[PDB]
Parts: sequence; structure tokens; C-alpha cells
Amino acid sequence: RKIPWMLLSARAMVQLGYGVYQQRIQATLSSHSGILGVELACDKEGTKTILQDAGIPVPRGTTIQYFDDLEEAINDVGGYPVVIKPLDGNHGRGITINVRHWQEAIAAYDLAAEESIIVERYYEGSDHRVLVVNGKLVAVAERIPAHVTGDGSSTISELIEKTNQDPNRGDGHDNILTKIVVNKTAIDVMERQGYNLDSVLPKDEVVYLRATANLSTGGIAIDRTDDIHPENIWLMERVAKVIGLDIAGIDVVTSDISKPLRETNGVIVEVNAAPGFRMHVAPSQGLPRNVAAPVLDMLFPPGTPSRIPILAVTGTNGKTTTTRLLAHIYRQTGKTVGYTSTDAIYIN
Amino acid sequence: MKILKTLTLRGPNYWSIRRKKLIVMRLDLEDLAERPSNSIPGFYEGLIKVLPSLVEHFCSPGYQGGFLERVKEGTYMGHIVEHVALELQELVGMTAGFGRTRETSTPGVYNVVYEYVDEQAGRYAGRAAVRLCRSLVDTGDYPRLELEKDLEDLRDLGANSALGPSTETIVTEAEARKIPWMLLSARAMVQLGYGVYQQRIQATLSSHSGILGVELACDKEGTKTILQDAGIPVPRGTTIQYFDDLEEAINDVGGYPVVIKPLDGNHGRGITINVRHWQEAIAAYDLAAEESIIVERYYEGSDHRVLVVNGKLVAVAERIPAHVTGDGSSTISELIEKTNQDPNRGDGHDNILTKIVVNKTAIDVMERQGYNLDSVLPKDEVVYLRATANLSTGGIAIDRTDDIHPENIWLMERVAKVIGLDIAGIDVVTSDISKPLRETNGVIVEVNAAPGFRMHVAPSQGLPRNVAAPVLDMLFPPGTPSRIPILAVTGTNGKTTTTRLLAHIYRQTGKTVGYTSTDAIYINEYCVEKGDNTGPQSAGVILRDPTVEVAVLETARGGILRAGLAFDSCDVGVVLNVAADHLGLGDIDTIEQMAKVKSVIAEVVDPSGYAVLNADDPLVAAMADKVKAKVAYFSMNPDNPIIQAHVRRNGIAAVYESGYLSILEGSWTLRVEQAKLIPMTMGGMAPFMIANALAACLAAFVNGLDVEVIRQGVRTFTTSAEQTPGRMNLFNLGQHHALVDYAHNPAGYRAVGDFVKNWQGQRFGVVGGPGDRRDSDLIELGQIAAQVFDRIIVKEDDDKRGRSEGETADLIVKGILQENPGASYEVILDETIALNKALDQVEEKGLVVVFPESVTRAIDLIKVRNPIGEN
Amino acid sequence: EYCVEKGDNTGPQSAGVILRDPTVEVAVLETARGGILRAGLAFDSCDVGVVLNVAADHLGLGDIDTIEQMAKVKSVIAEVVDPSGYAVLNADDPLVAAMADKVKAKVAYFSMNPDNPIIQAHVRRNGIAAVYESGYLSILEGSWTLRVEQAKLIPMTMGGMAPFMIANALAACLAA
Ligand SMILES: Nc1ncnc2c1ncn2[C@@H]1O[C@H](COP(=O)(O)OP(=O)(O)OP(=O)(O)O)[C@@H](O)[C@H]1O
Ligand SMILES: Nc1ncnc2c1ncn2[C@@H]1O[C@H](COP(=O)(O)OP(=O)(O)OP(=O)(O)O)[C@@H](O)[C@H]1O
Ligand SMILES: Nc1ncnc2c1ncn2[C@@H]1O[C@H](COP(=O)(O)OP(=O)(O)OP(=O)(O)O)[C@@H](O)[C@H]1O
Ligand SMILES: Nc1ncnc2c1ncn2[C@@H]1O[C@H](COP(=O)(O)OP(=O)(O)OP(=O)(O)O)[C@@H](O)[C@H]1O
Ligand SMILES: [Mg+2]
Ligand SMILES: [Mg+2]
Ligand SMILES: [Mg+2]
Ligand SMILES: [Mg+2]
Ligand SMILES: [Mg+2]
Ligand SMILES: [Mg+2]
Repeated sequence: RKIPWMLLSARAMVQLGYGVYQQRIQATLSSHSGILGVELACDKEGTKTILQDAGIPVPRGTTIQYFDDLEEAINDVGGYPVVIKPLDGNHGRGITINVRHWQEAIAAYDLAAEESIIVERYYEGSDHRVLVVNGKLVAVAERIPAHVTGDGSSTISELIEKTNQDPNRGDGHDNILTKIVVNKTAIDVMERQGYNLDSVLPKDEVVYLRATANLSTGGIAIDRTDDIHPENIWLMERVAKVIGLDIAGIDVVTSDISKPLRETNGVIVEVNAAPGFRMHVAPSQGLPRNVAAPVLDMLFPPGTPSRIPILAVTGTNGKTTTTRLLAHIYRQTGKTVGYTSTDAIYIN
Repeated sequence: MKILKTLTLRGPNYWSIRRKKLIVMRLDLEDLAERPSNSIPGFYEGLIKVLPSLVEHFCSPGYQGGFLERVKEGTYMGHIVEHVALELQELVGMTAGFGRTRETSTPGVYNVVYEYVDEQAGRYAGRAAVRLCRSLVDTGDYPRLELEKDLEDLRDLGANSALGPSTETIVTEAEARKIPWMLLSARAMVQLGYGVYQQRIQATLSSHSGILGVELACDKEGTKTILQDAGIPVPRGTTIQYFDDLEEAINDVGGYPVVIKPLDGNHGRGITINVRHWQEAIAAYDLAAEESIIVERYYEGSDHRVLVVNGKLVAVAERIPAHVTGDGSSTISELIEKTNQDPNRGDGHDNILTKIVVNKTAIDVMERQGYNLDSVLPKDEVVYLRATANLSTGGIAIDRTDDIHPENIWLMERVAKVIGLDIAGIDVVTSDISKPLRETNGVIVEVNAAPGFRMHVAPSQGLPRNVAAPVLDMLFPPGTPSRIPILAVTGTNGKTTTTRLLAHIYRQTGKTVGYTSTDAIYINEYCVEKGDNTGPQSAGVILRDPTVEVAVLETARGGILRAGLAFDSCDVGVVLNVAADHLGLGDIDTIEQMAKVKSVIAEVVDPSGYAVLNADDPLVAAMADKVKAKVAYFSMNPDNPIIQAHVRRNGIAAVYESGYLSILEGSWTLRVEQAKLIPMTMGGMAPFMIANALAACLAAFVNGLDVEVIRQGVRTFTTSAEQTPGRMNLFNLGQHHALVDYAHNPAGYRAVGDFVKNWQGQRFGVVGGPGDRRDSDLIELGQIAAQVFDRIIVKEDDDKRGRSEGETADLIVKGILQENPGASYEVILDETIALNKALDQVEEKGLVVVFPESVTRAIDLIKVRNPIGEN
Repeated sequence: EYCVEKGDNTGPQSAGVILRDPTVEVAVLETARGGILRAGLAFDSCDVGVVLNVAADHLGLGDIDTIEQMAKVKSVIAEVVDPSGYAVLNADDPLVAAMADKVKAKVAYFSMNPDNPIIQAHVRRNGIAAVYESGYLSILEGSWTLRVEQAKLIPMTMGGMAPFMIANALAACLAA
């Protein structure tokens, strides 16, 4: 788009444009991102409170400060199929997504207890990411965790070697997908499903090797941008406006993105300020989206300039005199004029 | 004295329009109701010695002591509980004096109404007043400790809910400018304005403060780097990671007069401002070392704070640390006692200055100056008791706003823009703010995002500045609105229908329209919530919504009586009718009282707006003399003296004339449409639907919509079955019609009866009527079916059976028989299905009218008959 | 600053030259009693009406013999100010301050003495006033004080030695 850019001397910031038309960015945050919105989005209790007061569907749950009351808490929530989380936010740690039994709640409790949002109802559906940029929807993608399937009468370790050779898989960001790695955590996930590495899967059976989806751990991302229902589009835009964030990622759990969330019993789980883009610009299935174009359109709105006039004067003799006169003439229009010479740097 | 019920009102209400904050207590005087003080020995002297301040209370006598002119001649504890609750709040600074007492229900039950400042302190004082007053009518006194502990609880309740001073400063200015404000449910945020014009604040941060700017301002290394790259003067210094190299570092800095700081940021700790010697650097080093910006040159000048709000300078103040001077040949401890008695000094924020406190840190500061507490100072010598300035530690602040040089003003504004912060505090060190910083060798030391204001709004020397005004000017720029239009609809019958039509008309302009009704909360035809959504809690969902441009709200009496109105003022207030519904509930027994509840809407319309009144209703038309707003009228008869007198003075009215719905604007007539061509009205046969349409058209017109927009809106509006179930659902079933409605109060039975009278088909019959909850008005209702219907059948032996059995069917038939004896089938035929099938009792093209116990059954028993469709 | 006509140009015939002029954005008109008594006002209504003082001048002319009658002529300006506008009255003048009870417009006051009960009662209800205090000409807007300048630094006033010039300056500042 011919917009000039520069790196700045502090905090990994980048400047776009010149003079009075400049904007700054830092990764996925910009000069248009407010602090009150970003801080609210990082407060899970705060976010939930604000959204349910607006009539927006969120998960049902409570607060148990490591009291051995989980066995009763489930009664307010609605039964055993619940989610147990550390009370604090310390990444994806100490979390059990589907507690089915009393003793599972206790194992989760003991891990939750390691930190200083508990017992949520577990809603059944897929994990969808919705990207909203200026109070307007840009992209939707469905995320699935690393897995293998019953692709004939093969064992899980055999299936992993068979699919981990796929040419679209590799390290870092040099490929679309990455490699599947078996570790103690893959085993813990497989054990809960009734399987191990030497197990043979039934035809078309799917076994997950991870608890959550992520492209960086070997999962997949499917573009579903054109399959989202008009009412769901309206709700997502309203969520971003209620929490006050320009660029936002919204995490939605639903069985069918093409039907209204009220009919499929779906919920909004999380609102993320300053989300990443790999899953929308390099999906494993579906078509890539130009995510950046909607960002630059809000920073530099249609028919608006990114540059200020530049008058450059050179030659062997007379430059300083010509430069001072020309700056003096522009100054008679009432504008701020900056200039440089061999004597000094001046502004007005 | 037992408390039966407590209500907290927050907004214009029944008791007062202006006294928005009230507590209404329902108190049962089991005792005392029969003993008017003179029957309670000692209850005069006891009450006054416990609460000696109760002389400032006036009652019917407009005199000081007017309360105490009575008491001995009692009021049956009215006035006494009321005045005690008000005095207990006044004793702790909760300043409140409005109150009233009224008898209700059976004798002895009273409504005690009093003003509050804080909601919990208010309710607490009420309960405390009852305990105090009850002990004094049992015994002759009240223990002092049982008064002191209650006053302590009120002081804490009124403190816990307080806003901080920077929020109070902005909120107070917002009220002066008529900008509405609300507290939000999370992170101590405050909302300013409604709908699409809302802004949020939190102390000194706002919706306009960017995150990149705020984070950069908190990074001292980052800030310094960015500013020196812009040509802005900052202190010279280096980075020594607790290596014992300070002795060399000073050589790059320029010598010994240096500043040693902890490398990290952990408040004012481990900092030496002027190192003069090697060993001082080491002591500072050892303290700096406690944290994980060192060796700056020490520049010599005063500490100045500059406040910039929108890339523009607002205020400048000079800050000086707590000190004493050589005010005669006195010692430092003597000088501190002499000046610490100054009347402008005290705790917290209750004074301008605060007290000087000597502690180990004051001593450490004095030792470095060569002084101690027993030292005598030379005349005019100054000794500092603190290393840094702060009003909260006993220092001073001097306004220097008008003494700042034009070049320095330019530089300060450039600094705020370079770091990207809207509201910023800049810390400057200079010997003379009236000269350029380059000439005085001054520097910029720090940039603070979200600074406080006490030093600028309450300086110890110089004039106070209105800091908030420049903040609200950026949030709500000159000639820009803070509110969205509000159209409030009330009256006994027709509110939901009028509300849906009016929202439909505004929607034809392409705006986002939000509305609330008894069925659901909607935004642009999407349903947000379902159920009875009338009342102030729902109104707040629409008003807080960032996308809404127009709000249309149906308003019920339950909401007003229970908690007041949610919006304070509105642009259009529509009152449709007053009728004898809901009497006996909410302490309202008469029609004259019901009219006072409905008039609340008319009395909150802004003077620049309009009240829309029904000129055919004598209680409603009369409200015109209370209204401060303009008045518009509607009627079903052009020959109405009110309408004629009004248009002759160039007022506006809407009338039904010559088959048309038209607007009279002075001498000119504007026809909107024909009644028969507007689908909500059953071919012009439903007068009550015509009246609801006139009210919606007039409200749309007086608020500025064009006539063509109004025509488009009325022509495309529908009220089909399953859109408005139970409200005139007229079904086509071969050579037959059936009507399902849900008349509630008697006016709705008459409204349906007129529809029936206008029908041009075959004979009519009715298969329904009123239940168990009706207060014997059943005979009058039976008398409405009489002479309306040819066949009248009683079905009123339903399942609800709140009392007894099918007694209403018996009372209803007595009414039917008295007015139209001989009507076909004046018997009870069934409870349900064998009667609402009686389409088979009607000839070709006749009609069955249903007044069911439940609409779902009424319509599903028509669907089973294989209907064709809508009439 | 261009002169259109010279001579005594007060009265409704001159006001009409300015009001009919296609280039004028702001009109400032001095109004004399001769014009009002002879032909009425030229403009019907205005935004700001300033009444500076009532004194016993021109008595016996135009059928006005008393000071109470002269006050009724001057009050014509205060009574034609649009309800959305302001009347500016002299609080140190008992005939002028009294006009406040006839005015349908908002009222602002000026004085040479901050300790004037009218001014105090008025600012306590959040009105606006201009006073001379501590060597400064300042505006009182509710609880806040706005200082404009020092009397000695404003050239029309002879170094702060001409109280009547200070009062004229306060009236102009408050109207603006
Ligand atoms: N109540 C719930 N019902 C169903 N799934 C849920 C529920 N709560 C969370 N999840 C799932 O758990 C996943 C883990 O996200 P989580 O809410 O734990 O956030 P986090 O701790 O920041 O972890 P991550 O970095 O994976 O987002 C979510 O993406 C979602 O799919
Ligand atoms: N157009 C010209 N042609 C020739 N000589 C000139 C011209 N203009 C100025 N001079 C002469 O040359 C000198 C250099 O002037 P000036 O400072 O404006 O030059 P400059 O191009 O900025 O040089 P420098 O390379 O030092 O920056 C002048 O003082 C004058 O004597
Ligand atoms: N190089 C310096 N020369 C002179 N005075 C300085 C210098 N650096 C800091 N100061 C003074 O020290 C004071 C203490 O502020 P400091 O820079 O230590 O910030 P801080 O640790 O956040 O403490 P505070 O809460 O008092 O601002 C400054 O207000 C300033 O007056
Ligand atoms: N203007 C009117 N006058 C008399 N009866 C009316 C009028 N409008 C409607 N009705 C009748 O009263 C019934 C109540 O209709 P509607 O639901 O619109 O009332 P409402 O005022 O919202 O009542 P509620 O108190 O239940 O909310 C209608 O179905 C109809 O039978
Ligand atoms: Mg997540
Ligand atoms: Mg050269
Ligand atoms: Mg040169
Ligand atoms: Mg500081
Ligand atoms: Mg009702
Ligand atoms: Mg209703």
C-alpha cells in the first residue's frame, strides 16, 4: 500500500507513516487499543460478569477456594460433567476438562491447589476462533487437537509414524502443520480414552494425543468463515464492543457454527486481546485470508494520507539560504513546518 | 415495632420526582399505635437526652423545635422513627432531611419514607431508629454505648462505598454539565452517557488512553531513550549492576554530585539524591542492591509538576517537602510544634495540608543537614524533614500556572505527544519555570500516566483550577450529545402494542432501535432476553448497550412503585389511559392515586420535549397542568373542546376523522393513512387499535420523523398470531371466524365487545370469562357479555382454582342473566375442551370469542379444528 | 475598522445598515434613549443585553421627568433578550439590579466590590459574575475563579486609577 515504516528504539515498536499521520504498532496491539479494554479482557471474572450483564451466553460455574466442597459445588453447576481449573491464570496447567467421577475431581483439585473459575459445566462442542477487527467480523476457524485415526488395523504408535510423515508437517513456521510428539502428556491423554501405544484402533475411531488444540503442537485449523450464521455474526461483534477491544479473538464452544448459539446450547468461553494470526493466514484446510488488510484500513482510513509533504533541496551553493526562505513561505499558511540545515534543526 | 418490608428507590418515583434516593419502610406498630406518647411516661425527656440534636427538626409547625413542640403529644411513632433515622445519618455526616409518614393497610401499619446518601448506611439507620425508639417506650433511657457503636457502623458503611477523589472530581463536573453516570459491575469503572455515546473512566484513565503509551510511560529506560532521540533534555546517567564501579561511573557522569537509585522500581526506597562523598555512594549502593537508572548527575532546582490533558497544558504547580524555618531562636522540635498547629493542617483529605510527623526518617534527613531536634536554627534557615515533596506527608504546593514561559509550554506538550499519553503528569527540575529550560540547565525527570489532581484543585498557595472541565471536553466534544432519544410509554391498557409499533416506525429510518416489553428485550429484531422485561433492570440493559441509537421502553407501575425510573429524564412521555386495574396493590386503593403513579412519566419529560396525552380521558388530560414539557394531544373525536382550544393556539394534535388518521398542526391538516388500510386495526373495526396507532404516530411526529416514514411504518406493521399471541388473534376457519384474546381488567372486555358490535357477519357467542383472582367484579364482567353476545356460556371452573371451585362461573352467569336473560346456553358446559370447540354451535360466517384461562390452550384448540389462516 | 458613515449613528436607522449588510457576522450596537422613545428598537430580540447604569440625565425630555421613568426606558433592552440569552446587570446600581425581576432571560452580574450580597447569593446558586478583586478582573463561575488580567496592565484604565473604566471593562468581559 506504499506506507513507509520504521523501527523504533524502544519496546519493539514499529512506526507507520510520517509526521502528523504516524501510527504505532507492536505485534497485535496498536495506537488504537485502549488500556481499559485490554485489562478487562485479561480478568476472567471481570469479563464474565460484564458479559452476562449484557445478556451474552457464558459457562455456568462457581468459586471454591480449595475447600473440599467440590462434591457439593457440582449440585449448583448441574452434575458431574464439569471442568476443574486452577483458580489463578498460569497457562494450560492443572486443568481437567471433563470430570466424570468424584475421584477425578479430587485429582484435579490437588493440581488446581498449586496456584493461589472452578467447577464449570462442561458444554459439548468444537472449539472455534472468531476474529473481529473494527467492530466487524474478519475470519472464523475451527481448531482440532493432534490426533490419529483407525486408518486400518494399525496400532497408535504405527498410526503416528504413518501420518507424521505427511510433507505438510515440519518444525516452527516452515510448514503448515507440525510434528506429533509422544511424551508423558500424550500418554496421560490416551489413558483417559482407554488406549495406549500398542493398542489397535477400530475402523474410523479417533484418538487424541493432546487435551487442547494448537497448530504448534500438531493440531489442525479449518476455515469456516463463510459458514457462520447472521445472528452469530451479530453476537460476536456485540461482544467485542461490550469489552472495549478493537482487535479481538473470541473463543466459542459449539457443535454447529451454522446455527444460532441459543439453539445448539453453545457458549462464549474467552475473549483475547491482541490474538495471533497463523491460523487464519495459513490454515490447514480451506482458503487463506488477508487479515492485515482490515487492520491497515482502520489505521489509515480510505482516502486519507500516510505522508506529509517533503521538499528536498540540494546543489553545490545556496542550499541553506533557499531552505530558510522556502520554510518561511510555507509558514505563512499557519502550518507546522520543520526543517534541517547546517546551522540547526527547527520547528516553527 | 416490627419491620415487614423494605424498598430502596433509585430514581423519580411516587413519593418525589427530585428526591431520587429514598428508603420506604413498612412498619407494623403492634404496640404504640394505641399510645400517642402521653400514654408512654418519660418518652420526651428520654428521647431528647439520648438524641439532644432533635430540635432542628420541623414538622407541620414550620419552626425550630417544631418536632419537639409535639412528641409529648404524640404522633403514634410516625415522625419519631422517621426523624430518628434522619438524625442518626446526619450525626455521621450522611446529610439527609426529606421524609414522610402515611398510614396504610389495616390500622397500625405505616409507610415510613426517608432520604439516604449511602444505600447501606440508610437501611442501617432505619433499623437502628426502630431499636432506639422501641427501648425508650419500654424504659426511660438508651445506653450511651448502644448509640456510639451504631454511629461507628454508620461511619464505616459510608466510607466503604466512597469513590476515590479523582473520580469524584470528574463525576461532579459531569453532573454540572447534565451528563448521566453509572457504576459498572467490574473493576471500579464508571460509565458516562447512554447507548452509542457512552464513555468509560477509571480514576485518571479513560476510554481514550492507549495501552502502548501507558506501558512506555512505566518503563524508565524506555521513556528516556525515546525522549532523548527526539531532542528533549533528560538527566545524564548509566547502568552499574551492583558492581563496585560507582567510583569510576561518576567520571562519565561528571563528578560526585550524583543520584544513586535501586536499579528497579519499588517506590521511594533506597534512594540518595545528593551524593557528595565516596562513602555515601557506598551506603547508597548497599541499599540500591536490595532490588534486582544509577549514578545520574544531580541537577540543582525545584520540583515542578506540569499537567497536560489533550496535547494542551492545563496546570503547573511547585512542590516543596515538609519543613521548618528559623522563625526566631527556637529549636526544631519547638518549631514543629509551633507550625503543626496551623488550622489548615489535618488528617487525610479533610484539610489542605497535613501534619508533620517526626520519625526515624525525619531524623535521618535532619542529620544530613547538620541538625537534630534540639538544634536552634539561625534566623531564616530552612530545615527539611523529608527527602521528597508530597502534600500527604506535610509538604506544600504552589500554583505557578501563569508564570510558565511560552517555549516551556511548547516543550511540555511535545513530550506528551512523543510518549503517546492523553492525560499526563510531567516532572520537571528547574530553578526558574519562567525562563527556558535550556538557559537554566533544567531537565525532565519523569513522565507519569494517569496522575492525581489534589495539588491542582486544592493547592496551598495560589488559586484552585478546574481540572475536570478539560477532561470532559475531550470525552464529549463541544456541541456533541451524551444521550440517545428515549421514548417512554405508560398507561393501564395498550402499552405493549404501542411500544412495538413505535419501535417499528423508528426502525424504518435504518437506526438501531432497542426496546423492552412484557414479552422480551430486543435490538433490531434480535431477541436478547425473554420474559417480563419491564422495569428499571431491563431499561438499564438497553441504555448500557454500545450499539443502541434509539430506546423505546414500556413502563409499568410495578417497576415505578418498587424501585423508581431507570433514566431520570426523557424526550417523549406517552400516557395512554388511566383505569381501575391493580387497585389495592402496592398501597394504591383509589383511581386518583393510580393517576399519580402514571403522571410520573409526564413529569420527567425534559422541557425541550413533549408529553403525549389522551384528550378523551379526564384523568390523563388533567396531567397537562403538572407538565413542564410541551403538550400534544390525541383523540377519537375531532369535536373535543380540548383539541379545538389547543390547535387554535397552534398546538399539535392527532385525531381520527373521515376514515383517516391525521395530524393537526395549527391550521393545517396532514393525512397519514386510512384506518382500513392499516393491518393492526381489523378493517377499521377496532377503535382501541386506532387509538393506539394515533398515539404512536403522534409521538413519532413530535420527535421529528417525516410523515412518509410514519406511513411506511404503519402500513407494514403486523400483529399476527404467534407474534402477539392472546392479543386480538382472529382466525379464519372455512365459513367461520374465531377470536382469541386475553382481557385482563374490564376495559379490555369492553374493548373486545366493541369489536364484536362492529362485525358484519352472523351470530356471536362466547366460550370464556374471568377466574378466581377477580374481586367480585365478575358480575360486572358477566354483564358485558350480556347484550354483546347471542350465545353466552360459562367455562369458569378452571384448573387454577385459587379459591374454592367454579364460583366465578356462578357469579358470571348471575351478571349475564341480569342483563341478557334468554341468551343461548346460560349454563356451565365444561372446564376445557368440550366448550372451546363450540364453533359447532355457530352458523356460517358467525364468530366464537374466547376469553381463556390460558392463551396457549385457546389457540391450540383452534389449530386442531384445521384453520385456514389469518382472518 | 473601515468607516461606512460618520456622525451620530445611534438609533434604529443605523442598526438597519448593519443588519442588512451581507458580510456581517457579529453586530454590536450602542442604544440610546432618543432612538427608543422616537421609533422603538430595530431588532425585536437579541442575545446579550447590557445595562450599565441609570442616572439623572436627560430629565424633562421626551415626557420623562423622573428617574423611575428613565429606568423603564433602559429596561427595554433587558426585556427583549431571548430566553436562551443573557442580561448583564450592574449589581452596584439599585435601579438596574431590580430589572432582574422583569427579565425572562438568564441574568449575569458585575460589580466593583466582591462583598456584594447580590453577587454572593447569585454565585451560591451557580450563577456567573464579574468582579474586581485583588488587583484583578476576574470571573466567578459558581465556585471557581477565572482571572483574566490585572487592572494596571489594561491600557484603557489609567494604571488602575480610573474605577469607571474598570467597570466598563468588566461589563465587556462578562458579555464576551
Ligand atoms: N466450560 C467449558 N466447557 C468446555 N470446554 C471448555 C470449558 N472451559 C474451557 N474449555 C476448553 O478448554 C480450552 C482451554 O482454554 P482455557 O479456558 O483453559 O484457557 P487457558 O488456561 O488460557 O488455556 P489456553 O492457552 O489453551 O487457552 C478452551 O479453549 C476450551 O476449548
Ligand atoms: N547561488 C549561489 N551561487 C554561488 N554562490 C552562492 C550562491 N548562494 C550563495 N552563494 C555564496 O556561497 C556562500 C555559501 O552560502 P550557503 O551557506 O547558503 O551555502 P551552502 O550550500 O549551504 O553551503 P555548505 O556546503 O557550507 O552548507 C554564500 O555565503 C555566498 O557567498
Ligand atoms: N537527577 C536528578 N536530579 C535531581 N533531582 C532528581 C533527580 N532524579 C530524581 N530527582 C528527584 O527525586 C524525586 C524522587 O522521584 P524518583 O525519580 O525517585 O521517582 P520514584 O522512585 O517513583 O519516587 P516518587 O514516588 O517520589 O516519584 C523526583 O521527584 C526529583 O525531584
Ligand atoms: N387502548 C386499549 N384500551 C382498552 N383495552 C385495550 C387497549 N389496547 C388493548 N386493549 C386490550 O387489552 C389487552 C391487553 O393488551 P396489551 O398486552 O397490549 O396490554 P398491556 O398494557 O401491555 O398490559 P400488561 O399490563 O399485561 O402488560 C389487549 O389484548 C386488548 O384486549
Ligand atoms: Mg483459550
Ligand atoms: Mg558543500
Ligand atoms: Mg548549508
Ligand atoms: Mg516522581
Ligand atoms: Mg397492567
Ligand atoms: Mg405490556
